[PDB]
Amino acid sequence: AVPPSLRLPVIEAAFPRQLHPYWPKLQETTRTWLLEKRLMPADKVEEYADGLCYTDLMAGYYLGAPDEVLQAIADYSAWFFVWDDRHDRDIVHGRAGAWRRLRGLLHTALDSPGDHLHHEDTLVAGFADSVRRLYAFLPATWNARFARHFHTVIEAYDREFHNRTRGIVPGVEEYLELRRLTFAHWIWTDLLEPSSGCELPDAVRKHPAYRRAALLSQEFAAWYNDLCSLPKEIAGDEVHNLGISLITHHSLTLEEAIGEVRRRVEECITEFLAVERDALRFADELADGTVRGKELSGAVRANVGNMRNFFSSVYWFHHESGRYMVDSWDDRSTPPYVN
Ligand SMILES: [Mg+2]
Ligand SMILES: [Mg+2]
Ligand SMILES: [Mg+2]
Repeated sequence: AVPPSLRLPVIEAAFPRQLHPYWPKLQETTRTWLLEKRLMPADKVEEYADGLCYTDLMAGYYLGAPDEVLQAIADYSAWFFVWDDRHDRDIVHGRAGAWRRLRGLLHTALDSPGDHLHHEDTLVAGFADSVRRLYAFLPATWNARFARHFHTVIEAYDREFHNRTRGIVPGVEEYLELRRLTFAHWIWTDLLEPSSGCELPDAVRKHPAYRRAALLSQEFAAWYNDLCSLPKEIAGDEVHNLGISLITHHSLTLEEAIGEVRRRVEECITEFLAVERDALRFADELADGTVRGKELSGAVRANVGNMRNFFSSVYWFHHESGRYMVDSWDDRSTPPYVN
Protein backbone atom coordinates (compact mmCIF):
# COMPACT_ATOMS: atom_id res chain seq x y z
CA ALA A 1 0.00 0.00 0.00
CA VAL A 2 1.44 3.33 -1.15
CA PRO A 3 1.32 6.16 1.44
CA PRO A 4 -1.38 8.83 0.80
CA SER A 5 1.19 11.63 0.44
CA LEU A 6 2.96 9.64 -2.29
CA ARG A 7 -0.03 7.86 -3.83
CA LEU A 8 -0.98 8.71 -7.41
CA PRO A 9 -4.34 7.12 -8.36
CA VAL A 10 -3.93 8.09 -12.04
CA ILE A 11 -0.73 6.05 -12.44
CA GLU A 12 -2.28 2.98 -10.83
CA ALA A 13 -5.34 3.08 -13.10
CA ALA A 14 -4.14 4.52 -16.42
CA PHE A 15 -0.49 3.38 -16.45
CA PRO A 16 -0.34 -0.43 -16.13
CA ARG A 17 3.09 -1.89 -15.30
CA GLN A 18 5.07 -3.77 -17.92
CA LEU A 19 8.07 -6.05 -17.49
CA HIS A 20 10.75 -7.15 -19.95
CA PRO A 21 10.90 -10.96 -20.37
CA TYR A 22 14.70 -10.79 -19.99
CA TRP A 23 14.45 -9.33 -16.47
CA PRO A 24 15.19 -12.53 -14.48
CA LYS A 25 18.51 -12.87 -16.32
CA LEU A 26 18.99 -9.10 -16.14
CA GLN A 27 18.89 -9.11 -12.33
CA GLU A 28 21.52 -11.84 -11.96
CA THR A 29 23.87 -10.64 -14.71
CA THR A 30 23.96 -7.05 -13.45
CA ARG A 31 24.60 -8.35 -9.93
CA THR A 32 27.53 -10.39 -11.26
CA TRP A 33 28.74 -7.36 -13.20
CA LEU A 34 28.85 -5.28 -10.01
CA LEU A 35 30.95 -8.00 -8.38
CA GLU A 36 33.39 -8.45 -11.26
CA LYS A 37 33.92 -4.69 -11.58
CA ARG A 38 34.20 -4.30 -7.79
CA LEU A 39 31.75 -1.39 -7.72
CA MET A 40 30.31 -2.67 -4.45
CA PRO A 41 31.64 -4.86 -1.61
CA ALA A 42 30.88 -8.57 -2.04
CA ASP A 43 28.71 -8.68 1.09
CA LYS A 44 26.74 -5.52 0.26
CA VAL A 45 25.93 -7.02 -3.14
CA GLU A 46 24.75 -10.24 -1.48
CA GLU A 47 22.73 -8.24 1.04
CA TYR A 48 21.38 -5.21 -0.84
CA ALA A 49 21.81 -5.46 -4.64
CA ASP A 50 18.53 -7.23 -5.42
CA GLY A 51 16.60 -5.19 -2.85
CA LEU A 52 17.63 -2.01 -4.67
CA CYS A 53 15.63 -3.05 -7.75
CA TYR A 54 17.89 -1.17 -10.17
CA THR A 55 17.32 -3.75 -12.91
CA ASP A 56 13.59 -3.79 -12.20
CA LEU A 57 13.38 -0.06 -12.96
CA MET A 58 14.93 -0.34 -16.43
CA ALA A 59 13.15 -3.59 -17.32
CA GLY A 60 9.84 -1.79 -16.75
CA TYR A 61 11.07 1.12 -18.85
CA TYR A 62 12.86 -0.02 -22.01
CA LEU A 63 10.35 -2.60 -23.26
CA GLY A 64 11.12 -4.14 -26.65
CA ALA A 65 14.86 -3.64 -26.23
CA PRO A 66 17.30 -6.38 -27.29
CA ASP A 67 18.69 -8.34 -24.33
CA GLU A 68 22.24 -7.11 -24.92
CA VAL A 69 21.03 -3.51 -25.11
CA LEU A 70 18.95 -3.86 -21.94
CA GLN A 71 21.92 -5.41 -20.14
CA ALA A 72 24.24 -2.55 -21.10
CA ILE A 73 21.57 -0.08 -19.97
CA ALA A 74 21.08 -1.89 -16.65
CA ASP A 75 24.83 -2.10 -15.95
CA TYR A 76 25.21 1.59 -16.81
CA SER A 77 22.25 2.48 -14.59
CA ALA A 78 23.71 0.45 -11.74
CA TRP A 79 26.95 2.40 -12.12
CA PHE A 80 24.96 5.63 -12.14
CA PHE A 81 23.55 4.72 -8.72
CA VAL A 82 26.93 3.86 -7.17
CA TRP A 83 28.35 7.05 -8.68
CA ASP A 84 25.60 9.05 -6.98
CA ASP A 85 26.71 7.38 -3.75
CA ARG A 86 30.42 8.05 -4.30
CA HIS A 87 29.51 11.65 -5.15
CA ASP A 88 27.58 11.88 -1.89
CA ARG A 89 30.42 10.39 0.17
CA ASP A 90 33.01 12.73 -1.34
CA ILE A 91 30.89 15.69 -0.21
CA VAL A 92 30.14 14.65 3.38
CA HIS A 93 33.80 13.73 3.92
CA GLY A 94 34.97 16.80 2.01
CA ARG A 95 37.11 14.94 -0.53
CA ALA A 96 37.26 17.77 -3.09
CA GLY A 97 40.60 16.60 -4.46
CA ALA A 98 39.31 13.08 -5.06
CA TRP A 99 36.16 14.40 -6.73
CA ARG A 100 37.90 16.79 -9.12
CA ARG A 101 40.13 13.98 -10.35
CA LEU A 102 37.22 11.54 -10.75
CA ARG A 103 35.31 14.31 -12.52
CA GLY A 104 38.26 14.71 -14.88
CA LEU A 105 38.66 10.96 -15.38
CA LEU A 106 34.99 10.59 -16.31
CA HIS A 107 35.18 13.28 -19.01
CA THR A 108 38.17 11.56 -20.63
CA ALA A 109 36.76 8.04 -20.32
CA LEU A 110 33.53 9.25 -21.93
CA ASP A 111 35.38 10.11 -25.14
CA SER A 112 37.63 7.03 -25.23
CA PRO A 113 36.13 4.20 -23.11
CA GLY A 114 38.45 1.49 -24.43
CA ASP A 115 41.54 3.14 -22.97
CA HIS A 116 40.04 3.14 -19.47
CA LEU A 117 38.64 -0.40 -19.30
CA HIS A 118 41.34 -1.36 -16.80
CA HIS A 119 41.89 1.90 -14.92
CA GLU A 120 43.00 1.68 -11.29
CA ASP A 121 39.84 3.43 -10.10
CA THR A 122 37.17 0.74 -10.41
CA LEU A 123 34.46 3.39 -10.66
CA VAL A 124 36.15 4.73 -13.80
CA ALA A 125 36.68 1.26 -15.28
CA GLY A 126 33.09 0.28 -14.53
CA PHE A 127 32.00 3.41 -16.36
CA ALA A 128 34.28 2.73 -19.32
CA ASP A 129 32.95 -0.82 -19.66
CA SER A 130 29.26 0.08 -19.85
CA VAL A 131 29.85 3.13 -22.06
CA ARG A 132 31.96 1.15 -24.55
CA ARG A 133 29.15 -1.40 -24.87
CA LEU A 134 26.57 1.36 -25.37
CA TYR A 135 28.71 2.78 -28.18
CA ALA A 136 28.49 -0.50 -30.11
CA PHE A 137 24.77 -0.49 -30.90
CA LEU A 138 24.33 2.64 -33.02
CA PRO A 139 26.56 4.67 -35.41
CA ALA A 140 29.08 7.26 -34.21
CA THR A 141 26.63 10.15 -34.57
CA TRP A 142 24.57 8.72 -31.71
CA ASN A 143 27.65 8.05 -29.57
CA ALA A 144 28.74 11.66 -30.05
CA ARG A 145 25.32 12.90 -28.92
CA PHE A 146 25.41 10.61 -25.88
CA ALA A 147 28.86 11.85 -24.87
CA ARG A 148 27.78 15.46 -25.39
CA HIS A 149 24.81 14.97 -23.06
CA PHE A 150 26.81 13.16 -20.38
CA HIS A 151 29.56 15.80 -20.42
CA THR A 152 26.85 18.18 -19.24
CA VAL A 153 25.69 15.71 -16.58
CA ILE A 154 29.16 15.49 -15.02
CA GLU A 155 29.42 19.28 -14.79
CA ALA A 156 25.97 19.40 -13.20
CA TYR A 157 27.20 16.94 -10.56
CA ASP A 158 30.24 19.16 -10.03
CA ARG A 159 27.89 22.11 -9.63
CA GLU A 160 26.00 20.05 -7.04
CA PHE A 161 29.28 19.36 -5.23
CA HIS A 162 30.02 23.07 -4.86
CA ASN A 163 26.49 23.89 -3.69
CA ARG A 164 26.50 21.30 -0.90
CA THR A 165 30.00 22.16 0.32
CA ARG A 166 29.18 25.88 0.51
CA GLY A 167 25.70 25.03 1.77
CA ILE A 168 24.05 26.98 -1.04
CA VAL A 169 20.44 26.01 -1.74
CA PRO A 170 19.51 26.62 -5.40
CA GLY A 171 16.43 28.65 -6.31
CA VAL A 172 13.35 26.76 -7.46
CA GLU A 173 13.96 27.70 -11.10
CA GLU A 174 17.73 27.28 -10.76
CA TYR A 175 17.06 23.77 -9.46
CA LEU A 176 14.64 22.80 -12.24
CA GLU A 177 17.30 23.62 -14.83
CA LEU A 178 19.94 21.76 -12.82
CA ARG A 179 17.59 18.83 -12.18
CA ARG A 180 17.24 18.21 -15.92
CA LEU A 181 20.98 17.51 -15.95
CA THR A 182 21.58 15.78 -12.60
CA PHE A 183 18.74 13.36 -13.33
CA ALA A 184 20.17 12.98 -16.85
CA HIS A 185 16.89 13.64 -18.69
CA TRP A 186 18.49 13.42 -22.12
CA ILE A 187 20.60 10.38 -21.32
CA TRP A 188 17.48 8.29 -20.71
CA THR A 189 15.85 9.85 -23.76
CA ASP A 190 18.81 8.91 -25.95
CA LEU A 191 18.76 5.33 -24.63
CA LEU A 192 15.28 4.90 -26.11
CA GLU A 193 16.87 4.79 -29.56
CA PRO A 194 19.08 1.71 -29.21
CA SER A 195 16.14 0.15 -27.36
CA SER A 196 14.04 0.45 -30.51
CA GLY A 197 17.15 -0.32 -32.58
CA CYS A 198 17.19 2.92 -34.56
CA GLU A 199 18.90 6.31 -34.42
CA LEU A 200 16.32 9.02 -35.05
CA PRO A 201 17.13 11.95 -37.38
CA ASP A 202 17.08 15.38 -35.73
CA ALA A 203 14.01 16.35 -37.77
CA VAL A 204 12.18 13.45 -36.10
CA ARG A 205 13.46 13.52 -32.52
CA LYS A 206 13.24 17.32 -32.27
CA HIS A 207 9.62 17.28 -33.40
CA PRO A 208 7.74 19.32 -30.73
CA ALA A 209 5.47 16.40 -29.79
CA TYR A 210 8.40 14.01 -29.40
CA ARG A 211 10.44 16.63 -27.53
CA ARG A 212 7.60 17.55 -25.16
CA ALA A 213 6.63 13.92 -24.47
CA ALA A 214 10.24 12.98 -23.73
CA LEU A 215 10.63 16.00 -21.45
CA LEU A 216 7.40 15.47 -19.50
CA SER A 217 8.29 11.82 -18.95
CA GLN A 218 11.63 12.80 -17.42
CA GLU A 219 10.16 15.68 -15.39
CA PHE A 220 7.63 13.37 -13.74
CA ALA A 221 10.28 10.85 -12.73
CA ALA A 222 12.73 13.51 -11.53
CA TRP A 223 10.10 15.38 -9.52
CA TYR A 224 8.43 12.26 -8.13
CA ASN A 225 11.89 11.16 -7.02
CA ASP A 226 12.28 14.43 -5.12
CA LEU A 227 8.93 13.72 -3.47
CA CYS A 228 9.85 10.14 -2.51
CA SER A 229 13.55 10.59 -1.71
CA LEU A 230 12.86 13.71 0.37
CA PRO A 231 13.08 12.11 3.84
CA LYS A 232 16.42 10.43 3.07
CA GLU A 233 17.80 13.65 1.59
CA ILE A 234 16.77 15.66 4.65
CA ALA A 235 18.63 13.25 6.92
CA GLY A 236 21.68 13.22 4.64
CA ASP A 237 22.14 17.00 4.46
CA GLU A 238 21.31 16.92 0.74
CA VAL A 239 20.21 20.33 -0.54
CA HIS A 240 19.19 19.37 -4.08
CA ASN A 241 15.46 18.72 -4.01
CA LEU A 242 12.41 20.60 -5.30
CA GLY A 243 10.77 20.45 -1.88
CA ILE A 244 13.88 21.82 -0.19
CA SER A 245 14.08 24.78 -2.59
CA LEU A 246 10.44 25.60 -1.80
CA ILE A 247 10.90 25.48 1.98
CA THR A 248 14.12 27.51 1.87
CA HIS A 249 13.06 30.24 -0.55
CA HIS A 250 9.26 30.30 -0.74
CA SER A 251 9.16 29.66 3.02
CA LEU A 252 6.62 26.86 2.60
CA THR A 253 6.27 24.37 5.45
CA LEU A 254 7.12 20.68 5.18
CA GLU A 255 3.52 19.78 4.33
CA GLU A 256 2.93 22.72 1.99
CA ALA A 257 5.97 21.73 -0.07
CA ILE A 258 4.81 18.11 -0.34
CA GLY A 259 1.42 19.20 -1.67
CA GLU A 260 3.03 21.70 -4.01
CA VAL A 261 5.40 19.09 -5.45
CA ARG A 262 2.48 16.65 -5.74
CA ARG A 263 0.50 19.05 -7.94
CA ARG A 264 3.46 19.61 -10.27
CA VAL A 265 3.86 15.83 -10.50
CA GLU A 266 0.15 15.44 -11.26
CA GLU A 267 0.35 18.11 -13.97
CA CYS A 268 3.11 16.17 -15.75
CA ILE A 269 0.85 13.14 -16.08
CA THR A 270 -2.13 14.92 -17.65
CA GLU A 271 0.13 17.10 -19.80
CA PHE A 272 1.83 13.93 -21.05
CA LEU A 273 -1.50 12.35 -21.99
CA ALA A 274 -2.30 15.35 -24.19
CA VAL A 275 1.01 15.35 -26.07
CA GLU A 276 1.10 11.55 -26.26
CA ARG A 277 -1.80 11.79 -28.70
CA ASP A 278 0.15 14.28 -30.81
CA ALA A 279 3.32 12.19 -30.57
CA LEU A 280 1.52 9.00 -31.60
CA ARG A 281 -0.32 10.88 -34.35
CA PHE A 282 3.08 11.97 -35.65
CA ALA A 283 4.16 8.32 -35.65
CA ASP A 284 1.24 7.54 -37.96
CA GLU A 285 2.32 10.37 -40.27
CA LEU A 286 5.80 8.87 -40.67
CA ALA A 287 4.30 5.68 -42.10
CA ASP A 288 4.00 7.08 -45.63
CA GLY A 289 4.14 3.63 -47.23
CA THR A 290 7.92 3.39 -47.53
CA VAL A 291 10.21 0.96 -45.72
CA ARG A 292 12.15 3.89 -44.25
CA GLY A 293 8.99 5.63 -43.07
CA LYS A 294 7.75 2.38 -41.55
CA GLU A 295 11.00 1.96 -39.61
CA LEU A 296 10.88 5.53 -38.30
CA SER A 297 7.19 5.13 -37.46
CA GLY A 298 7.77 1.97 -35.43
CA ALA A 299 10.73 3.48 -33.61
CA VAL A 300 8.88 6.63 -32.53
CA ARG A 301 5.85 4.58 -31.51
CA ALA A 302 8.05 2.30 -29.40
CA ASN A 303 9.92 5.26 -27.90
CA VAL A 304 6.75 7.14 -26.94
CA GLY A 305 5.46 3.84 -25.55
CA ASN A 306 8.54 3.57 -23.34
CA MET A 307 8.15 7.20 -22.28
CA ARG A 308 4.75 6.14 -20.97
CA ASN A 309 6.18 3.03 -19.29
CA PHE A 310 8.62 5.20 -17.33
CA PHE A 311 5.72 6.62 -15.32
CA SER A 312 4.63 3.26 -13.90
CA SER A 313 8.18 1.93 -13.55
CA VAL A 314 9.44 4.93 -11.57
CA TYR A 315 6.29 5.07 -9.43
CA TRP A 316 6.54 1.48 -8.20
CA PHE A 317 10.33 1.66 -8.02
CA HIS A 318 10.21 4.21 -5.21
CA HIS A 319 8.01 1.95 -3.10
CA GLU A 320 9.88 -1.30 -3.75
CA SER A 321 13.52 -0.20 -3.65
CA GLY A 322 15.43 -0.30 -0.36
CA ARG A 323 17.32 2.78 -1.53
CA TYR A 324 14.71 5.11 -0.01
CA MET A 325 13.75 3.07 3.06
CA VAL A 326 15.32 5.58 5.47
CA ASP A 327 12.93 4.55 8.26
CA SER A 328 14.69 1.17 8.49
CA TRP A 329 18.25 2.44 8.95
CA ASP A 330 20.23 2.55 12.20
CA ASP A 331 21.85 5.77 11.00
CA ARG A 332 19.44 7.80 8.85
CA SER A 333 22.28 9.90 7.43
CA THR A 334 24.16 6.84 6.18
CA PRO A 335 22.45 4.32 3.84
CA PRO A 336 23.57 0.71 4.55
CA TYR A 337 24.23 0.02 0.85
CA VAL A 338 26.54 3.04 0.68
CA ASN A 339 30.23 2.70 1.55
MG1 LIG B 1 21.44 11.20 -4.56
MG1 LIG C 1 21.70 13.23 -7.74
MG1 LIG D 1 16.69 11.87 -4.86
